[PDB]
Amino acid sequence: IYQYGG
Amino acid sequence: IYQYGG
Amino acid sequence: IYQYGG
Amino acid sequence: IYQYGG
Amino acid sequence: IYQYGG
Amino acid sequence: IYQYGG
Amino acid sequence: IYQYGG
Amino acid sequence: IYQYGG
Amino acid sequence: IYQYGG
Amino acid sequence: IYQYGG
Amino acid sequence: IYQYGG
Amino acid sequence: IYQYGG
Amino acid sequence: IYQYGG
Amino acid sequence: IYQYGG
Amino acid sequence: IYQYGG
Amino acid sequence: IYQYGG
Amino acid sequence: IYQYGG
Amino acid sequence: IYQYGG
Repeated sequence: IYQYGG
Repeated sequence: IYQYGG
Repeated sequence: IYQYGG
Repeated sequence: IYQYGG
Repeated sequence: IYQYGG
Repeated sequence: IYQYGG
Repeated sequence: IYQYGG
Repeated sequence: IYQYGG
Repeated sequence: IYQYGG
Repeated sequence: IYQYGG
Repeated sequence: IYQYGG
Repeated sequence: IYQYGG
Repeated sequence: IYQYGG
Repeated sequence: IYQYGG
Repeated sequence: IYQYGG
Repeated sequence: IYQYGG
Repeated sequence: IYQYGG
Repeated sequence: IYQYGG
């Protein structure tokens, strides 16, 4: 699981 | 799962 | 699952 | 599953 | 499944 | 399934 | 299934 | 199935 | 799990 | 220009 | 320009 | 320019 | 420019 | 420029 | 510039 | 510039 | 500049 | 500059 926000 | 937002 | 938003 | 929005 | 919107 | 919108 | 709209 | 609209 | 915000 | 092959 | 191969 | 291969 | 391979 | 390979 | 490989 | 490999 | 490898 | 390896 890889999550990137911004 | 790969999630990218922005 | 690959998700890209922006 | 590949999803791209933007 | 490949989905592209934009 | 391949879907392209835009 | 291939769908293209736009 | 191939569908193209636009 | 990898999460990046900012 | 729209090109589809396959 | 839209190109789809495969 | 939109290119999809595969 | 949008390129997708695979 | 958006590039996705894999 | 957005590049994803893998 | 956003680069992801792996 | 954002770089992720692995 | 953000770099992540591993």
